[PDB]
Amino acid sequence: GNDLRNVDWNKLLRRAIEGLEEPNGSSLKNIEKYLRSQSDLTSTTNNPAFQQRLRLGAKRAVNNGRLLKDGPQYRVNYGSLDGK
Repeated sequence: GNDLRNVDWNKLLRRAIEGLEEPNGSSLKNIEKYLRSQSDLTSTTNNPAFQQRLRLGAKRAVNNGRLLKDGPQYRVNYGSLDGK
């Protein structure tokens, strides 16, 4: 992709959450699978740092309250994107 910028992992991560719609949220593996399937952003998905960026971003996202840790699945949390 001609666009070389760091997307808000939360956007792709959370967006992937709604995409799967997996009951009671979805796991990181399933979430990454959906994003990886995507074709428009294939640039990011194909980007090796795709899984790393999502894995690292997801970790912080939870620490910020962006996502919800519910077992092997994670649900989107609007309470506060920034966190706290």
